[PDB]
Amino acid sequence: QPLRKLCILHRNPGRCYQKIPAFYYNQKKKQCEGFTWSGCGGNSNRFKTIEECRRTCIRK
Repeated sequence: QPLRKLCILHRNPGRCYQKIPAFYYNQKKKQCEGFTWSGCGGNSNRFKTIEECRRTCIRK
């Protein structure tokens, strides 16, 4: 399901020690900016590669 609301919640790292740096869709720009994930908190919008982010958040 391309362009899902899960990509609209911005980065969701949570309060849990800092551990999985990745990317999130920057709805200021138009692409996946980088962010730092934590460990056990927040929704999702966790995208490893920028393409992979735009495939689901910006459409394939």
